[PDB]
Amino acid sequence: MLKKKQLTVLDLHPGAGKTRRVLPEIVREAIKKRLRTVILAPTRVVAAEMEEALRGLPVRYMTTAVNVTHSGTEIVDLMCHATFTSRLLQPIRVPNYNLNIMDEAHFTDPSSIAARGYISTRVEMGEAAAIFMTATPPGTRDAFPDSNSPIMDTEVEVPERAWSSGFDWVTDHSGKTVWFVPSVRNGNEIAACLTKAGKRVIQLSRKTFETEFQKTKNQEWDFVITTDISEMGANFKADRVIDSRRCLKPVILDGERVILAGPMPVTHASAAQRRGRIGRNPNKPGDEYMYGGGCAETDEGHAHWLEARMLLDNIYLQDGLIASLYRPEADKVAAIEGEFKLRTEQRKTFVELMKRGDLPVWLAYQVASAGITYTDRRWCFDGTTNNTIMEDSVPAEVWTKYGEKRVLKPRWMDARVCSDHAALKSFKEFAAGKR
Ligand SMILES: COc1ccc(C)cc1NC(=O)CN
Ligand SMILES: COc1ccc(C)cc1NC(=O)CN
Repeated sequence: MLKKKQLTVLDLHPGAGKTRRVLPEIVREAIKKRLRTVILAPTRVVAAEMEEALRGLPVRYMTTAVNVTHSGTEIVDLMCHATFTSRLLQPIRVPNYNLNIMDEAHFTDPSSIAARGYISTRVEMGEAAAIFMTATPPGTRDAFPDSNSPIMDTEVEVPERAWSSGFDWVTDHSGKTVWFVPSVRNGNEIAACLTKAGKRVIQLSRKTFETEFQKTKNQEWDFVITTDISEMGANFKADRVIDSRRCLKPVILDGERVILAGPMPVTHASAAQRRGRIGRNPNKPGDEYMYGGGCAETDEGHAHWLEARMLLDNIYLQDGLIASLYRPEADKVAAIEGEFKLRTEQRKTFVELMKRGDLPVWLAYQVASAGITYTDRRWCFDGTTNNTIMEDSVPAEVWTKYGEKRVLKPRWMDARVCSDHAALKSFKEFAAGKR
């Protein structure tokens, strides 16, 4: 695996021990061979689980998620996928790692796709080796892979709204259920319905995942209601998954705005990872997977692959060369390579809008490429009437940094800035000049 110009897909089935058994063996061999190695975790939660898997091995944990005192001598780094891509974009020296290991390498967030494109390009150049660890590589067509224990798979109508009758199987269950919903707002409705029926519910989404995931260990629960973020190595002591088989797809319309289309079917990879939360214990056969729809390749034309091109166009590789997406996921976007390359100062603005600004990549790019500086929020108010953001059926309003009350009406409308109460609160703070 560890030889230059090799990219290995470690595609053992979910729960086969890729992280707890195989990874430490790879790391030991890498240190022996004096390979400068990076290990990429999808989330802080997985970063902390990896520290447990790798304990006593000399690894530099480049995250506050791990409380360890480093020796200073480590040649293995561990960081999150997004941290890798972030450091590549910034004017910070990132070592040219001899061995690049990506755990949960199916993750479809723009920074993960970009990281795979950069890494696979270095491997193609003959510069490096890589290992992509996932049960579900890009373009997998298998929603029902092998498991540690037999799974009961049932196609059934799954509620996506509060219900009064017709779904007794949902609440009659005495075990623990992980329920994949397509959005935070949809999870809120299902969660309230379950709570009203006497169930103990924990809700997980990207912004809340580290804090709320700990509740799955510290409190008794009946249901976890989660978005797709629990596809990325989240482990539960559960005996049932309920899968809507639905997701939201961010779509760029007429190069001009981003909508959250759907809900629509998940990919086969997503479905397999959702199901893969259960069947993990060879001593507990007959975990249940209840699924409410079919799969489709909804990653085609999904904004995250164009956003990944925006990131890669702005990462130095060698002279004017630009890293390609990882070949198996490269046709998910129609882009001209280099079309999003920004000059140094617009690039710094683009980076700051994504990090400090917490804006979606697409929206950060529209603002930075327009020659707007990071602190200039006039664009949050001067859009068309149809760009008016609504909050409880009234136009959303903020006090501008000038002290003027204005309707939020961004020049570029990205539905991700107002997809739920938390998102809109963050965007209101941004529009007001508060970060
Ligand atoms: C929302 O945060 C980001 C936005 C954009 C990029 C490329 C990375 C990050 N996150 C990190 O760098 C976390 N350490
Ligand atoms: C020669 O190109 C390839 C052939 C096959 C595979 C798996 C990857 C690449 N290259 C890339 O994916 C560059 N990002």
